Amino acid sequence: KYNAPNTTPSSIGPQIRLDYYYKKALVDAAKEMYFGQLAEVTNMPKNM
Amino acid sequence: TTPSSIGPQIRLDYYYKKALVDAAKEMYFGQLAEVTNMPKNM
Repeated sequence: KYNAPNTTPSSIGPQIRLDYYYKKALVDAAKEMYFGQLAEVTNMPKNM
Repeated sequence: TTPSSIGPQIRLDYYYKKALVDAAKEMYFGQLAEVTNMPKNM
């Protein structure tokens, strides 16, 4: 019997791998940018 | 402006060359005028 391993041990013995690691992870999408692309740059030089 | 380690700093600002200028007010009454010519010597 399989039972509930590591809490109620299986009949044969301990099983190493128990939880399936699904590789593809979940990442939150980047928030849309609105104010950034509304102006230009003036490029203050060095020294000053 | 606050005393730097080396000493006083002469330049503290960058003088941007381009200058802001207001656009001319859009003239409206000028274009509805019919023109008659004063012929001079007159």
